[PDB]
Amino acid sequence: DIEYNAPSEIKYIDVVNTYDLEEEASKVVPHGGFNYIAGASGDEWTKRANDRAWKHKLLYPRLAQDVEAPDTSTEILGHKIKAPFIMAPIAAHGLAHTTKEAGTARAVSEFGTIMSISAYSGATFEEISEGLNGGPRWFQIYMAKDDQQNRDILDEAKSDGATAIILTADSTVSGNRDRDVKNKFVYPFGMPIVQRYLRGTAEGMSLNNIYGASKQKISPRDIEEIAAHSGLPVFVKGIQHPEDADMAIKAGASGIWVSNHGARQLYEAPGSFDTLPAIAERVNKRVPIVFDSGVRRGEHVAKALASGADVVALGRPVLFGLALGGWQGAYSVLDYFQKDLTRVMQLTGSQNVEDLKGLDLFDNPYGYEY
Amino acid sequence: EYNAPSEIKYIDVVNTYDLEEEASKVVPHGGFNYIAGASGDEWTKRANDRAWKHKLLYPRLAQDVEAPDTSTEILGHKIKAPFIMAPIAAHGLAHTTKEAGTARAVSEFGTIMSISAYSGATFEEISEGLNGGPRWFQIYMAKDDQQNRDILDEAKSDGATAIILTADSTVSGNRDRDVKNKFVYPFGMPIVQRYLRGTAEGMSLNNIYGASKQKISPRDIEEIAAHSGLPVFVKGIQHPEDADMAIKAGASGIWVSNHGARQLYEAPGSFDTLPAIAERVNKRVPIVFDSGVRRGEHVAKALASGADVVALGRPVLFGLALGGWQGAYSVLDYFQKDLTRVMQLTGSQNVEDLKGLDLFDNPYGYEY
Amino acid sequence: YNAPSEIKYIDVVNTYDLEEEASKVVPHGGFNYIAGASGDEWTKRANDRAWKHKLLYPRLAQDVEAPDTSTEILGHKIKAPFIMAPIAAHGLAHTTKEAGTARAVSEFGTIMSISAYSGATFEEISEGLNGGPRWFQIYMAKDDQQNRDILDEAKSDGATAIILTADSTVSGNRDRDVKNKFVYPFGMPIVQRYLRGTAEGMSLNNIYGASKQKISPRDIEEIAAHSGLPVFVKGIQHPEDADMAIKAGASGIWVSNHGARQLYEAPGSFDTLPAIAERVNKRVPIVFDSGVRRGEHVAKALASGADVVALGRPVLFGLALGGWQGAYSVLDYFQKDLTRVMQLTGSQNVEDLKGLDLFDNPYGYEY
Amino acid sequence: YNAPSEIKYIDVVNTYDLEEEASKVVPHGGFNYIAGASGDEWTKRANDRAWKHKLLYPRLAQDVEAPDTSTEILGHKIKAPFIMAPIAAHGLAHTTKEAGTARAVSEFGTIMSISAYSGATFEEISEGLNGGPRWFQIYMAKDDQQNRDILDEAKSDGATAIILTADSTVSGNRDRDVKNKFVYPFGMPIVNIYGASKQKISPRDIEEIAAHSGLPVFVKGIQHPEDADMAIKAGASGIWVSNHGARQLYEAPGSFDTLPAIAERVNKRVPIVFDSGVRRGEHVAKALASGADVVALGRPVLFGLALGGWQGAYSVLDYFQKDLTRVMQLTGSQNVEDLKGLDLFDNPYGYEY
Ligand SMILES: Cc1cc2nc3c(=O)[nH]c(=O)nc-3n(C[C@H](O)[C@H](O)[C@H](O)COP(=O)(O)O)c2cc1C
Ligand SMILES: Cc1cc2nc3c(=O)[nH]c(=O)nc-3n(C[C@H](O)[C@H](O)[C@H](O)COP(=O)(O)O)c2cc1C
Ligand SMILES: Cc1cc2nc3c(=O)[nH]c(=O)nc-3n(C[C@H](O)[C@H](O)[C@H](O)COP(=O)(O)O)c2cc1C
Ligand SMILES: Cc1cc2nc3c(=O)[nH]c(=O)nc-3n(C[C@H](O)[C@H](O)[C@H](O)COP(=O)(O)O)c2cc1C
Ligand SMILES: [Zn+2]
Repeated sequence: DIEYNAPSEIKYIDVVNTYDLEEEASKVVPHGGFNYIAGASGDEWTKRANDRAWKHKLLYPRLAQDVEAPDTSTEILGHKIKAPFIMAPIAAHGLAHTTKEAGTARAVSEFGTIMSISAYSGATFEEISEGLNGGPRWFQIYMAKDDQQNRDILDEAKSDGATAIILTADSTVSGNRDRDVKNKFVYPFGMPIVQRYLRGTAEGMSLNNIYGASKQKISPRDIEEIAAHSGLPVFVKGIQHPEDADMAIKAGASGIWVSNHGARQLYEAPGSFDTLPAIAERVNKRVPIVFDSGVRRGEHVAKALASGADVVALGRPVLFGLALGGWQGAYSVLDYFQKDLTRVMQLTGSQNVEDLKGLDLFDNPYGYEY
Repeated sequence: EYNAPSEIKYIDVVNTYDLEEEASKVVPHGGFNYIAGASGDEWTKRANDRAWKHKLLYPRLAQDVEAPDTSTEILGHKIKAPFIMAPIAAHGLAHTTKEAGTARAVSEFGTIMSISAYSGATFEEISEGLNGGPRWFQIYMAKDDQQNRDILDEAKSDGATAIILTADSTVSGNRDRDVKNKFVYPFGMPIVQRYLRGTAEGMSLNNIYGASKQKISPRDIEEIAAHSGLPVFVKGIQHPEDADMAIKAGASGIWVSNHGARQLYEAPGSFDTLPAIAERVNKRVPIVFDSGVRRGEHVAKALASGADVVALGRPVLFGLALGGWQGAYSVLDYFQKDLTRVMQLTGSQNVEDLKGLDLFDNPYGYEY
Repeated sequence: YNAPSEIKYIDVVNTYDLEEEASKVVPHGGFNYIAGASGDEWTKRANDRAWKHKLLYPRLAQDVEAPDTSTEILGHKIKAPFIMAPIAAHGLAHTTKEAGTARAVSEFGTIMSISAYSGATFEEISEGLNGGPRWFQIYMAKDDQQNRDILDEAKSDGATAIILTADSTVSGNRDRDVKNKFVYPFGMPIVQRYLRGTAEGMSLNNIYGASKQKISPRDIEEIAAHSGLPVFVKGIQHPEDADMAIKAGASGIWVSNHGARQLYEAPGSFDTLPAIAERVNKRVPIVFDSGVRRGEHVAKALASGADVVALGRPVLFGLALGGWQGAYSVLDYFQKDLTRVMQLTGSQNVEDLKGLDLFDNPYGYEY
Repeated sequence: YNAPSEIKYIDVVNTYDLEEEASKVVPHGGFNYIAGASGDEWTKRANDRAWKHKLLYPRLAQDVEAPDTSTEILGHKIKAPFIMAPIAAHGLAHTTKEAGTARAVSEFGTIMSISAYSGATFEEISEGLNGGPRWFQIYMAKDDQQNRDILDEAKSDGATAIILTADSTVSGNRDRDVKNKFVYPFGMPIVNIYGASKQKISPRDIEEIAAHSGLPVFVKGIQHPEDADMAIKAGASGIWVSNHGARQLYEAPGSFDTLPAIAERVNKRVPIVFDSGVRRGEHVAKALASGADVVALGRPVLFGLALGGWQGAYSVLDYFQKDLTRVMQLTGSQNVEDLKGLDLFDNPYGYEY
């Protein structure tokens, strides 16, 4: 019986930059829930590495490129989207706002991109569907120890309009998240979307014990099985080593999702962006690549595409915007990324999004302190 | 309502970095942060500064050097040191004597004044500060072809001997200080009023840049050259292929610059880009370098890395804020003296000596 | 000297926080004796930042569940790839002294390393051990007969390997201790003997000064010959000293810079490990120490050529905080911390850890 | 000018602490003239962080006991491989000025470098030196007669070598001195101050002093290997690697980073002195392993002199010898020659690691 008082205000916000939104959202979100969202593993040195990796590869300004009115629109697996970013799957939007995942979904569908719905969302998929208003959605799952539980949840996703499946596999056990331990934080909501399918070790499960209850012993046959049952495109999420990309494709994955889980999993690992080129090279344009874990600016969207990604996923900045203004606050953030990217396209000489994929990047061996 | 400083006096310059905080005391908040500020969290502005520690000067002994000669020459103009004034908008934000005051200091010193299209002063006000001194005109292009012809023709009539095409501001950088301060201009821009719906007064740079031409292409470099019949510099080059592009479209000079980190964010420090560009230029045309020059050591490093002159921006505008034409003059004199000390200590008798200096590579970076 | 005496299990969210916590319970002189290092402690900071030079890869669909941290060094089967480092005078941290540490170590299921400069007798220690494995760390006497006596008493006590620490012929420049004028507040039974009196009221400079300075390879061969025990050479940072130690009949290489308490303006210990491993060529086992604070550091060490790592400061901050139970909590933490890292990197057993790809970070700490 | 006057032994745990200690006792302008450097002092910091680029290895079972720090330079037998750097106006630090430093150096047992610009006469310095060995540092004057006048004067005082400091034909940009409007509170008996000296120093000037003084000549301020090669060919008998304690050219390398390239070029043709940022025994070791034969000490000796006069400067020289002895034991060096053969660990990460 835990009291949780999330903000409920709905409103547009001014976004000068997304970094300032973290301090701003701290003032309106309960301490434990805010720090669950903002924190990462150990020292949080790898979360800083996710941010600072963007300074390793620098953009060139380009002059007399015959560019005017850049077009940020793109296409992924047949989905026409307004900008080359989507919403990453996160199950804890209820910590940021009372409208939970329905608030984000509405912002994302109004904006005109893809909403990734974690199966373990605190919002009911009737609250969420109203938010989406017909909009494209993907479903994120953990592998469960029970095969029937897996079939049922996959069926549930398809029945809920899902057009791809995201299997997050970098999470077989939890990362060592010092804020959450120190704050003795307990996630207060349930999982309405999948509660009726929970079997065995997943019985009575929440986000509090989800890592241990789910499947540790994931292998490539799991990727194949999931793909076979659903028949929807499968993204394998959490990839940081290029060998795992080879494996995922050989296993029948329809996309590669480069991520370190916002640095909330393995500690003393590289910043996610540093891992991307090796992965893109191994993929060799075989399947679409989504990249996340550290995206905060339009320069970062540009850098990632230039480095081999097709689209990027946004996380924390959108949740901070949702805390600050509900669906409209989240929308303000997506609007921000869109306008930010179109300036960067103009100044780097990119007419459209495919042009971004071919930018020259300046190598900065000096790193952050320069 | 905009209360710019108006005192004219020489200033003591120990270094140029100190002038920033000094100007912040006398310049109104809005205008001051417009001058001082850069894009994003200003990391590339800091990279502009720190890029200077990446290549270090060697002191050289028994070099047979005395009373170094800082004088040089670029496109026919004999100048007293290898720097010119950078084209900078709206000097009225720093001092009431505006562009006419900077023009006076630059001309008394004996280098070239660059005139920004976004000047708050008319060609005639600037020209009476210059008193016959050399000037280049920096154009922010209108969309309309005849307006460009008219702006170029006024510039040339007034006595401009080069044109500078600034092509790195087709849209504005993300300059957070200005967004947060809600910065608008307190006065108009005579040279470009013709394509602004309004004067410029009460307008944002976003919308003034938005009024200028976005779809610049190599044709614009060819056409400006052919119309004006003057050397054309292409300004804002950070990528070597743009330098080759420019020269091939008919440019007579390359101006390496990142707009003092006021444009594209998360891009390199301007000085780190210089050798690759100078390599591609391969001595076909002269190179101006700018963005982060603060010391004589910086002038020397810039020349040793392939530049022919550097342009000075923020320090001279801080000088103007603090002392009008005499203040700006104080800054120019500082640079000349600072370079003079560096030339003696590095074993360089003239500017040409500076272009051949060895540099120590520093792979450690700023923290060493 | 009022060392704490409370015995309780500890929560370890991370080992770094233990240092500040132990600060409030351990007397000033002794705390800083434990915490401090040479010079301005730059090399101690190097020990810690070296871990960011090589970074771990998360791995997926690895077919891994319940990872197994157990391994075997020499004869001994141990529950995780780490051991207790030899550390003097545990009485500075807790009244239960070395007996407290010995209990936590044997209950956990690893090897206790006994310092020659302990404040507890072989008898006090054997009692906390309850038949648990032990290695004896010698700081040599100048007198040969005394070295034989010491070695005999240790082997008689149950030691199954000898560790010759050779990186302390002379004390390091430990500014904290100089400024605090630190002297031991109790005696050292084992080396008494060659101290011309007691170790009580003596400084470490002079206790080290009493020990042998002219250690040569002959000492390694003589220790081994007399012992009939596996001999470790501790304090190696240069690959040439590993050739040397093996040539002289060493059965193990212990890679260490003494927790940065000795040669100042030297590298972080982790950065020296690969060249040493390269040179040793698995001829003898490698113990690595100096800066281990996380399970990630255990996995990186092993992945870089170590066979086990030795834990020091954190166990002693644990002991200060909770006696044998606090110390146990630290050991339990490292084991649980490594099991997590093993799951996330896709390692089923300790041998997999040794085969991990690492990611090169040329940028260093600030990235 | 109120300089400190107390004489006393100091205990030094490190030389770094002396700067803040001396600052409480030395007049503000004089103190900042000593402690300060060119520009925002980034190259002073580089002089200090340079030592972190090459790291010492501990070595074990090296059969070493009681290391010997004594060595020999140009026939001079000294108690440790360091000497006193020539420094102006010791009277800024202490009322006993250059005599006090002289006595500390003499009694410890090494070579005193006498600056042309000292506030003490040769006779005052000779009194402190008490027979102890001395070298004379010259800023060349424009007038040839004036140069050989001071050279003969140095010789007759018993100078056994000449230091040609050539890295200072004009002053560095010392912001502390300009901002403090610092002026010397006394004169220079022996000889705006930099401008009166020779600016147009050429190789000839080296070959002239070499050939005419009858003394061995060090050329001081070298940071580029080509100036070492020039100086040897011009008749120099020693190369002195220095950036003048970062008081001259700004935005130049840390002195220690320049050493290996110069030593490789000199190629043991003549002795090498090294200075600019030596603060620990670890530093003396590293400089010797990087190709120096001796190092010269500057600011830490002056802070010692400020804190306890001749005896305070002695405590600093005593510290360095004790520091090096510890380093020698731990690196496996029985003697100074061994130090020169030490391997160094390359640290590409620099200071922040
Ligand atoms: C509070 C929080 C909760 C998360 N929960 C999940 C989740 O339930 N499922 C999933 O696949 N990823 C989860 N992620 C990882 C995100 O999908 C994504 O990789 C991450 O937010 C990107 O990092 P960034 O937000 O700092 O840019 C979570 C991330 C955060 C910050
Ligand atoms: C206040 C200010 C206004 C500027 N206005 C213009 C302009 O109107 N036209 C132009 O070509 N560059 C403009 N610039 C860029 C400068 O020409 C030059 O590239 C830059 O000042 C050099 O960087 P620095 O001053 O930091 O050394 C401006 C720079 C500043 C600081
Ligand atoms: C308080 C303390 C005492 C030490 N005493 C000894 C000792 O008696 N014998 C020895 O071989 N090493 C001694 N060491 C060094 C350790 O064996 C080991 O190399 C070091 O603690 C590992 O560094 P870390 O604790 O920072 O990880 C001592 C270390 C500490 C912290
Ligand atoms: C206060 C002061 C005055 C100096 N005066 C001279 C001088 O007169 N002649 C000279 O050759 N070098 C002079 N030097 C430089 C020293 O010879 C030497 O290169 C420097 O002190 C070494 O750097 P460090 O003391 O920081 O280690 C001076 C240095 C200092 C600190
Ligand atoms: Zn002659």
